Amino acid sequence: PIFLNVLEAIEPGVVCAGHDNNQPDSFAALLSSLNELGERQLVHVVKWAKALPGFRNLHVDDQMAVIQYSWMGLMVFAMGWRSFTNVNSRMLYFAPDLVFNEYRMHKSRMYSQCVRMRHLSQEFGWLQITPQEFLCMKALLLFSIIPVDGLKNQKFFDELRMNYIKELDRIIACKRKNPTSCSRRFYQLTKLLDSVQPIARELHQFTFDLLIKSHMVSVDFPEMMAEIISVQVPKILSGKVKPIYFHT
Ligand SMILES: N[C@@H](Cc1cc(I)c(Oc2ccc(O)c(I)c2)c(I)c1)C(=O)O
Ligand SMILES: N[C@@H](Cc1cc(I)c(Oc2ccc(O)c(I)c2)c(I)c1)C(=O)O
Ligand SMILES: C[C@]12CCC(=O)C[C@@H]1CC[C@@H]1[C@@H]2CC[C@]2(C)[C@@H](O)CC[C@@H]12
Repeated sequence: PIFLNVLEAIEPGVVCAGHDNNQPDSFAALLSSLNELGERQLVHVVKWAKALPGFRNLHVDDQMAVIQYSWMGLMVFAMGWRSFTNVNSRMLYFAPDLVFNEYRMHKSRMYSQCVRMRHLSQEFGWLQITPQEFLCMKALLLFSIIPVDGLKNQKFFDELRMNYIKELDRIIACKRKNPTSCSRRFYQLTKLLDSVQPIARELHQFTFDLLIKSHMVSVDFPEMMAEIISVQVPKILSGKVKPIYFHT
């Protein structure tokens, strides 16, 4: 189908972080690389979003809003996928040049968060998530977080989102044969998507605090990276911007 072709086509390619694996794994060096990777990934996310069906129909302000609020969840989701299809979730495959092993997970001073990220990665396994489900779920994540007071034009966003959820449906009901597994599959996926929010929330908090102490730990934050984390992220940690959960 058309929709499925677009998603597969606009799917971003490999992206390096530019990490110098020749230097010892120090906290400053590791995170500074993750921020750079984030900055770079942000560029591919914006283009990816613009090329998304119906995205260019939202108010220009909302387009930048939804992107600045869910960039974390998206990247984290895609990261788990790579880790799953690249190294069987054994390690966090952030980038071909920035892979995290047990040691690095500790050195990054955010081991626990990595554990959850890996749990998310492994999820792609037991749930036998197909490439089609992944693409659709990831896109649906773009419309998974907005301000409590709605966007510039909620009416459209609600319909755009609704139209993306129906896609997930068609996808889910494009191979099934029974009414049981089909209705259950939707439950499993919607749950998987919701499990992403909690993780992104911890990373949002961590990066925020890291930015504030950036100069005290010698960690560098790219331009756009520091501008979003100091303006958009705070809105989420303060409760002004909240994620959209399928379940309670
Ligand atoms: N020119 C591109 C799209 C493109 C459009 C815009 I407005 C951009 O501005 C920013 C700057 C910082 C941010 O955090 C965000 I989100 C967006 C960028 I960077 C790229 C294309 O045509 O694919
Ligand atoms: N289901 C179709 C693709 C299809 C996907 C989506 I997201 C749609 O949502 C809207 C709604 C209002 C808009 O202005 C725009 I632009 C898109 C529609 I309408 C159709 C296919 O598979 O060919
Ligand atoms: C989104 C990124 C970078 C892109 C990716 O593959 C997932 C990964 C998850 C951890 C993020 C990192 C970007 C930089 C952050 C936000 C650090 O400041 C702390 C947590 C890091």
